[PDB]
Amino acid sequence: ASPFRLASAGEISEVQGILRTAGLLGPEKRIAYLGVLDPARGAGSEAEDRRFRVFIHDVSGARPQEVTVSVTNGTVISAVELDTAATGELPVLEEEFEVVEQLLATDERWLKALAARNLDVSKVRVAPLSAGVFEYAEERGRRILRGLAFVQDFPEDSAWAHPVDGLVAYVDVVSKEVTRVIDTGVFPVPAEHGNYTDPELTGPLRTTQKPISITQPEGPSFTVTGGNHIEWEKWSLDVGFDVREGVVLHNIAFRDGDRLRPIINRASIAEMVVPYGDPSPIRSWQNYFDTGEYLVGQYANSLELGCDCLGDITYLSPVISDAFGNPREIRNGICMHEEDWGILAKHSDLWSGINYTRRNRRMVISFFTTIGNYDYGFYWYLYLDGTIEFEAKATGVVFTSAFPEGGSDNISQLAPGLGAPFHQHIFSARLDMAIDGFTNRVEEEDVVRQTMGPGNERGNAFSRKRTVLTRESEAVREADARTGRTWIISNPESKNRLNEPVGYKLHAHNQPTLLADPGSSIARRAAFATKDLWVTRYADDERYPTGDFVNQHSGGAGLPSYIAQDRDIDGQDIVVWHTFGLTHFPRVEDWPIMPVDTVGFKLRPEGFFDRSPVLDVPAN
Amino acid sequence: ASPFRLASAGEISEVQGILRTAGLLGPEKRIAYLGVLDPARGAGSEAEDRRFRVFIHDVSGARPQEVTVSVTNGTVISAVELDTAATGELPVLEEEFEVVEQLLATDERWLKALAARNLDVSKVRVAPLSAGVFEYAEERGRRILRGLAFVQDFPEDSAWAHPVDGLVAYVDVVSKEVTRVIDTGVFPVPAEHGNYTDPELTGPLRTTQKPISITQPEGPSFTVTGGNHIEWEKWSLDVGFDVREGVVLHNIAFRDGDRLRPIINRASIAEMVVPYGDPSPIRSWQNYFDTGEYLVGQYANSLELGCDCLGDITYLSPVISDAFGNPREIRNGICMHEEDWGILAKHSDLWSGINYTRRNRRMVISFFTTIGNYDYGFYWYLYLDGTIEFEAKATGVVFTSAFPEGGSDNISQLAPGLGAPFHQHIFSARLDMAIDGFTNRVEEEDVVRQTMGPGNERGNAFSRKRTVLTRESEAVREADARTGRTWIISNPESKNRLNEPVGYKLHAHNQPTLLADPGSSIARRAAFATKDLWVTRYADDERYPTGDFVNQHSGGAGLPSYIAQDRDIDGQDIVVWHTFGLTHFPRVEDWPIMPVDTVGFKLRPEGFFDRSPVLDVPAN
Ligand SMILES: [Cu+2]
Ligand SMILES: [Cu+2]
Ligand code: NA
Ligand code: NA
Ligand SMILES: [Xe]
Ligand SMILES: [Xe]
Ligand SMILES: [Xe]
Ligand SMILES: [Xe]
Ligand SMILES: [Xe]
Ligand SMILES: [Xe]
Ligand SMILES: [Xe]
Ligand SMILES: [Xe]
Ligand SMILES: [Xe]
Ligand SMILES: [Xe]
Ligand SMILES: [Xe]
Ligand SMILES: [Xe]
Ligand SMILES: [Xe]
Ligand SMILES: [Xe]
Repeated sequence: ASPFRLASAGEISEVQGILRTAGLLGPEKRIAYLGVLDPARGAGSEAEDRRFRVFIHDVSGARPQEVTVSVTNGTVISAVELDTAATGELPVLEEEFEVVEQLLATDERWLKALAARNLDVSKVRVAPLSAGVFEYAEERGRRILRGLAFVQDFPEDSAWAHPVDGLVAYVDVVSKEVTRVIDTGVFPVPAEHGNYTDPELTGPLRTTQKPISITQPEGPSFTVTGGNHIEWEKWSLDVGFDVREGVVLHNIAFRDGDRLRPIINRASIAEMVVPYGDPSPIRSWQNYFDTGEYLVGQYANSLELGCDCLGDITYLSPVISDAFGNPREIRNGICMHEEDWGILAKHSDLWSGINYTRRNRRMVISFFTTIGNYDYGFYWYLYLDGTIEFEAKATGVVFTSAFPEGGSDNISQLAPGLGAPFHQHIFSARLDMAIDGFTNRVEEEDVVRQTMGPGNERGNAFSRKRTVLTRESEAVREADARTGRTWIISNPESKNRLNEPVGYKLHAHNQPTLLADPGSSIARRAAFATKDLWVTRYADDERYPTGDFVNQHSGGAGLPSYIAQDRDIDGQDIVVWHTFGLTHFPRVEDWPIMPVDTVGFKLRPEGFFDRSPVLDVPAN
Repeated sequence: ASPFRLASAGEISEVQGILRTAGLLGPEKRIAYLGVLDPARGAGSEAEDRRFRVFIHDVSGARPQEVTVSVTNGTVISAVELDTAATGELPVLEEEFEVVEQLLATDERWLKALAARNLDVSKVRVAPLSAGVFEYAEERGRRILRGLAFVQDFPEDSAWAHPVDGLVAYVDVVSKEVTRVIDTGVFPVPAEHGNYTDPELTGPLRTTQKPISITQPEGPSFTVTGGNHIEWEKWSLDVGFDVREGVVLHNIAFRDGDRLRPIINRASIAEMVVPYGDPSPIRSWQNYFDTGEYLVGQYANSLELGCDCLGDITYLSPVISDAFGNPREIRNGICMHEEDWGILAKHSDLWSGINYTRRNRRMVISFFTTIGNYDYGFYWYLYLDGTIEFEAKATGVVFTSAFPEGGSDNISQLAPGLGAPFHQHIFSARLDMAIDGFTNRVEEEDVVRQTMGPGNERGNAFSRKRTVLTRESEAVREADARTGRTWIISNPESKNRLNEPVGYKLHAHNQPTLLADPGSSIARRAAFATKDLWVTRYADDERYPTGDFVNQHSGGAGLPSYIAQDRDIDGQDIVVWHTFGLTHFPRVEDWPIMPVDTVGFKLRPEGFFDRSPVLDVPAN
């Protein structure tokens, strides 16, 4: 009954049937994206209309379509032909991944390059990589992937150990033609294997780890109703899943006494980009928008119990469309569990004689995805004390190259002859705020140092200042760790018992933002990544910081275009877009498989409550 | 047999006996500090000499002494009379805490102040607070505490809810005289109670939290031998305890194949300061050096199982001296346990067909202390992957004041009429480094942006730079979060298999440092707190960033004096001192008892190992 419920297999089959009936899904058509649309603002009192958005590709070369379907009513709402040279190519199809290697295997230029390096074509894997937009005019309006080669010595070998540097190829995956093969010269293909399950490399496995058993004999403290509505320790929300964004949180609210108080209307990772910092022409075009180009949700892992998620786990198994419109379940794709989180509050008071200790917990909602060599975990946390946090966990196998004789300013050495190009992993969290409702504003808060003098004779005073961001033109902000800069989202019409507007404070990690030159292609396509915080006025069609079609799409869409409207954001329905990322100079310890590294952000209540919200937590 | 073993009750009793026999511990003498000294550099092949350092106070007004005793040989090594006006007062004695209230209760000025506010003297608690060094010339050479008043309505009432603003008193705790009583005017004493165990305030306790059971059916994976030597998942160290610093880690090393490789020789929190930012004369002198003035180890809590430390816990019960030299055990004062830490490494490879997941764990060594209203947890973590981390957890009850009519730039409102002055909690971690041995150096590493142009035509390149800190004069460094600044400690004579010096990288949180005006008393006494990183050449007498005697001691000692020596630190025995802290603008959610907030730092291996050190971790 909830309009925020997960898409069911039946709904996807029905979208398929509606499209077929309407003449929009014949044998040459493929679904490159399909997702449920969120309900419009208002229309809660109105009857429900489940609508799905679909991007339809055509393998015969005809123009793709953007389509909206009402599965409730069995109708096509809208259908429009896309001009991809203008608005962008559709996301990469899973079926196109294999096409790069297959086509290159019978290309005379590719074969000549491999023969020069004494490499057997049957052993050469080709990573199918997004192309971006550079100086190649013939690529405009065409679906291109670029291929980098890695040798696989045998079926179970890790090809990443054996990059073939000095070689790159470009392929049109629709017309099935190799457009270009660039060979800048032979590099030695690194010879050491990177097989992290081979006993020769691991040595004898440790026998020293005794078991840790985490159980809940009475079950978990959270409830799941309507498939995806969670209630836990005063929190409530709906766990959505989208093939592009992955896990999406809807209607995050907190029950304070009798009142259900909204905090965040929608929380998602709306984009992530991995720009590479190696100026070699073999990789200088390399920027993976895993969300926008590849769709991270579609590659979500099935998570095994006791391995990926430990404890008393409740799973969701979201359904997505395959390329033909048939439903496909991602079995155990979302993990949900609560875990202990150390001490919540503690005081031993001399005067009263009262000793007091309470323990903390957090609700965890997560998924893990695999994009080629990369594996990312996306974790949302809700804490007893009102804190909301996101954490990304990056692991997998690092993307490799040759390590140049005489070293490199842009590549790390991992093993003899084996390099790892420098890169970043940068995320954009889109937080459609609803602090006590939709009438919100954002202030930038800095610490203020004070000069010793009149009114401050001992030179000890310090303070802070808040600046309201009143319009979108002044709401593109950078970090300032030195001055403890944070951003507070408040509701100017909702006051706490001390007559102060209720609010939440966003605490960033203040990691470096996009490092590329501001005149680069990537600085334009990932403009969002150049600044730490953006605030926009809510609009239903402003979904991603990079726009709807990122693949082979220049600047022109996304956040810079949204804020040009210069809309009022002082006590309005607003959206915060926070950029945060890891800058990775790979270390030898990252090879042959990388230990997890993390980045994230959190929001803490700031006069939202009238006192601590965890006074009613019981002892022990 | 280990020279790093915890002090035993017998050793402390023996120090007492040696001092007594030597004529240094008569009836008027009190021990203000006692701790074991670490073994000297070298002397490992030599027979052991357990030496203790003692600060002896005299209640009759005679000059205190600094004494070194050999408990092994039953001798006094050295004994010197201290001139406290020059070198500093001894740490506050626990017995002096109560003296402030007791003396004030019969003082006519104090009684007049309380009568003006209609407060019953029997209900007025006085916080005994360190005095610092300000403009009062008669305090020089005298042991002074300052008192701030809080009303306790009944025995179990939280006095912190009822601050008596506009009033402060100064007391000589040796001569037992009230030197000054300052009354700047009456403020309303806030009336609401802050009793967080009163059902009227908590409401009905939650019944929604189902149990979480964490057990280890085969016991823990770590071993404890010789009382305090820990071995866990290739790590080894000795867990010390000092009454000043609290838990100290010695000989942190990692067993890589057959070789035990040192990483850190000694790790401690060598100081912590809590400066207040309220310019009111009632509190503008307020700066608590909890480590240096109060001795945090001495107030370590006894930690209850299932409440303070959850899981399979192994406790240490460190012994300290009381004021007369008798041993006193802090029962269950140190917690040791291992815990699961999510995914360690994960990759699902298309080409090889191999799916791989490993789980992480960390060893946790912790204690919790209480200083008046404040409670701090100190946590050290060792991870499977070689990462070392420290985390401080701050909780307790916030220090309160009146909230001024018409607001304040330096105080937050918590409840009607109730204020919380702005302040910081700033820590100094002293890391006596031993990366593969004692020959170490530090480099500052910054990200380097590159300009689009020749050699970087697409404007994607980025790099980094390292600057060796060669001498102490150039080793006082600040954070730069924007450029991803870190510091690498390496051994220039120990190379990994890729011919690069082995190293560890320190990752700071880049929180603001000391905010006080540089000309203030606190900026001089806590000079260490004004900069993020210091590197010194190791010396046995350079123990604390504030020197040996912090109480009522001006600038002149500590880190600024150490680095003036301008010693070679490029491939030498060096010590890193990292400043890190929380800047606290109290929120309503902090009242009436504050949810934990955290700050810390970590160090990660940086080409220390020849490949990932966790390839031998078993599945599941
Ligand atoms: Cu990376
Ligand atoms: Cu604080
Ligand atoms: Na909003
Ligand atoms: Na050292
Ligand atoms: Xe079109
Ligand atoms: Xe929840
Ligand atoms: Xe879907
Ligand atoms: Xe579909
Ligand atoms: Xe791949
Ligand atoms: Xe969550
Ligand atoms: Xe990450
Ligand atoms: Xe003296
Ligand atoms: Xe350990
Ligand atoms: Xe001790
Ligand atoms: Xe003693
Ligand atoms: Xe106290
Ligand atoms: Xe530890
Ligand atoms: Xe803290």
